[PDB]
Amino acid sequence: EQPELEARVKEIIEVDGYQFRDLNDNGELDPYEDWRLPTPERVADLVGQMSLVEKSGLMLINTLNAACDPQTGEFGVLPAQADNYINTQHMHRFVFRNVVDVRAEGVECTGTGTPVVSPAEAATFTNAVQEMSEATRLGIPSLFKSNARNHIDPDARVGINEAAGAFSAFPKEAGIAAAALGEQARRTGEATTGDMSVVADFADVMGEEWASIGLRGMYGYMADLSTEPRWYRTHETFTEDAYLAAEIMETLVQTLQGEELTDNGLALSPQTRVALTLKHFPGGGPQELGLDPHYAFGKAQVYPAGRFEEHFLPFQAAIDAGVSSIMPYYGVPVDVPVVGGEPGETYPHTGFAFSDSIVNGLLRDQLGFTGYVNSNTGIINDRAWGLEGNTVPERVAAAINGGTDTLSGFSDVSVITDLYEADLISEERIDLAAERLLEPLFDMGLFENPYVDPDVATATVGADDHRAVGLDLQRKSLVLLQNEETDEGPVLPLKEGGDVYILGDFTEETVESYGYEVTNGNVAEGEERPSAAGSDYVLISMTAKTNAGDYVSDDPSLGLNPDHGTNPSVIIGDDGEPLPGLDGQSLWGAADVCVHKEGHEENPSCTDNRLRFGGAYPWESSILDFTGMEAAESWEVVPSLETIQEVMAEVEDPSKVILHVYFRQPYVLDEESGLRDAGAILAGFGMTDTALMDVLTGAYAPQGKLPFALAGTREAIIEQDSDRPGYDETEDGALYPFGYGLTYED
Ligand SMILES: [Zn+2]
Ligand SMILES: [Zn+2]
Ligand SMILES: [Zn+2]
Ligand SMILES: [Zn+2]
Ligand SMILES: [Zn+2]
Ligand SMILES: [Zn+2]
Ligand SMILES: [Zn+2]
Ligand SMILES: [Zn+2]
Ligand SMILES: [Zn+2]
Ligand SMILES: [Zn+2]
Ligand SMILES: [Zn+2]
Ligand SMILES: [Zn+2]
Ligand SMILES: [Zn+2]
Ligand SMILES: [Zn+2]
Repeated sequence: EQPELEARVKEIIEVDGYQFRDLNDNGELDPYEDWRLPTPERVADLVGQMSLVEKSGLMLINTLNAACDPQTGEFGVLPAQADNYINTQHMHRFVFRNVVDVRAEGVECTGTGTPVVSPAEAATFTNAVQEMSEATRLGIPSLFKSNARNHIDPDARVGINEAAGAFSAFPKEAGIAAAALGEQARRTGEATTGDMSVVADFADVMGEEWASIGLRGMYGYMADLSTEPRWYRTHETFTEDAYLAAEIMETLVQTLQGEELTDNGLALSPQTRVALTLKHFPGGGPQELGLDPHYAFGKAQVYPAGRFEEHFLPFQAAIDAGVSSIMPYYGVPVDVPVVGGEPGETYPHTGFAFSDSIVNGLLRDQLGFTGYVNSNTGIINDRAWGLEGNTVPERVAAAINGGTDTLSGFSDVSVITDLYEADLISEERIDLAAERLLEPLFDMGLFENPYVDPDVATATVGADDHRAVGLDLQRKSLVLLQNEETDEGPVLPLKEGGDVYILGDFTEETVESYGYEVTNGNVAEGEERPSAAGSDYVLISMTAKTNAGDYVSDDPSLGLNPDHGTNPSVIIGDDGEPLPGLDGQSLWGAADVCVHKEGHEENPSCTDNRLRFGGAYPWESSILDFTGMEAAESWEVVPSLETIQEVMAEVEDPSKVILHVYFRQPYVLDEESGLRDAGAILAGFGMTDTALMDVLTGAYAPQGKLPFALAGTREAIIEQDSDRPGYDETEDGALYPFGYGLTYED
């Protein structure tokens, strides 16, 4: 019965043979401090005791990184704006964005940048914040959220962490789904919804580790579906399939949040290791032409196969399991029938984050949701699609009244009060937000004990057993797409010994240690590449990435160059008039406010410039084939297809070539490229070379299955339905279907 308490500022008081934390220092025990009451009473006691500014401070969530003092050499101390946020803005929600790792030899505090922090330093920092948060008048604790931390960067495989001090490395989201499908297939012969014991294994490690540093919240995971392969965010999606996606969100929510649901229907208890903020509701996947609504040319989400409801299925599974919070997306649902509405009705052509239809209607009224909504970061001011002319206060008001409870990237309470004083937001609405936002903190036990032992984080983050679990999923995520049968047998597994030529991110000594003489075809562009003739095997680690850093919306060379074509997207506004740039006939940069200059500001800045969040030049977003990407402006194939093609010809039989492809997006192995001529082709999703060599040499056999289908032609890419998985409705069809994957047979 008696909860474990820890108080660092306020004092512990006894009542009825029990201890409680006197958070408001009034000397006696308030209901909101009485852990014996149900949470609805503790919230009501607390909301009533709260000033309006304090209640408004709960509607703010912004970055609060750990810092280092350049004068003590101590890492993981409070940053500068910490005092402000907690004591002045009364914030209690932050995003923690330091890399947690063991710092290199010789790394000092630069006073600038975001320092890498150790597990014990990170927890010392979050503890420091909780101690400050406890010094507040009422003493409300803080909650930290963060983006994913346990996934390998398939672009930085050399520095994958194989030691303690860093979060255990697992494959990317899709690789986890690849492992779950392959583990189901291995056990049953079916590859449909997956074997979620994999997902629970991963999520159980992520939970212990995140919790051990006092990071009890997540911006994620992503429930978006990779139904549109030209979307650049497919690298953070688990699958294209809504059903597998739904089973994964369920398991994630159960594992990370717990299976004990409150009366309010939320998986929130003191054993809740990480409360999820699932994103991006009601599904961010079906982007028209794959263009992302971070950008003015990409505001549109279209549903040609009428799958709006499938895309939010994973969200309903997570809601039903009790997901704590939801973040909407900022794309615009184009001509989408209202769920549960009367015939002919469609959702407003406004960004989801501003539609009461979507965040109050669909989310809370049609689906079960009973938690709080967290907005996206950096969208209110510059990306309130369908509200171009509105002022910034009008936009914040729209999102708030539309159902958003806390504002991401916001750290000035004045904003909320200014809108309340301007009568665009009721104090009733504020109180509602405050009740939704305090509920998890009570239920998670942060009002009794919000601290962590930093010595224990050291022993937890990247423990040997956690890393082993990570490495298990790494090996199970590898999908073997092609394995030629030669006269002497199948290309994989490799024979013992031999001369190996490597191209791409490969750790030579790791490959060498499996018993191979290795030649390294990786040379600085000045130096000369050794030839691959006479190699017994060729290992190529390839991917594709965008170099669109040069895009500018209003330059007639790029964004406004008629030679680049027109934006086919059409979004008819509220009024019956097309949105600027989105009439179907406009130049690509035409939708950027720096062009149409709509809004209460005369000289706005380009919102799309540099394409900083990712994605190709919009006129190049369908170039997903490797021959096309080689020749494109904003696409780079790594290593160059020129070099890979030179190499596959220096070698006698292209059957000795083994391609390890990171399909960051569903890239197309076009016939012209010649890659299909490789003897073996694998889709990798983030693994160490130990994991890769373990499979390639036959210590373990491949068993992953594709969590999304791959096309063989660019036409299939243009024709597929942005909201529909696979390529079966296209004239060329799939190269490999969803759920495909070979294994060895001896
Ligand atoms: Zn009593
Ligand atoms: Zn009290
Ligand atoms: Zn406060
Ligand atoms: Zn189920
Ligand atoms: Zn202010
Ligand atoms: Zn101790
Ligand atoms: Zn453990
Ligand atoms: Zn060597
Ligand atoms: Zn030799
Ligand atoms: Zn051009
Ligand atoms: Zn051959
Ligand atoms: Zn060829
Ligand atoms: Zn054709
Ligand atoms: Zn599709």
